[PDB]
Amino acid sequence: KSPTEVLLELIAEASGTTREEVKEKFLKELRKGKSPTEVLLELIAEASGTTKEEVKEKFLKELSFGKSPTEVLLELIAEASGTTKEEVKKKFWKELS
Repeated sequence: KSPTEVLLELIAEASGTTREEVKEKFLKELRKGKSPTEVLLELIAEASGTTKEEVKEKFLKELSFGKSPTEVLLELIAEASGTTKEEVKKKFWKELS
């Protein structure tokens, strides 16, 4: 599996929605020209019920602290689902290879 694919699956679970609902949202947005990361942050915002800005800001405070996008996205996902950074990171690597 691919990192993006895995991220969507994790977001789907976080939201409490379908892999297919989320892949479809993903594609909708990507076709308007947005980068996969942007879109992923948007989908995370909806999973967490916060504003897109708010999550974008927050990704950027983290990134700036020296963290990487994948790391941050994984943390952001855990928050959205109300679980452990450590726990989602684990599912991610399990599903990835």
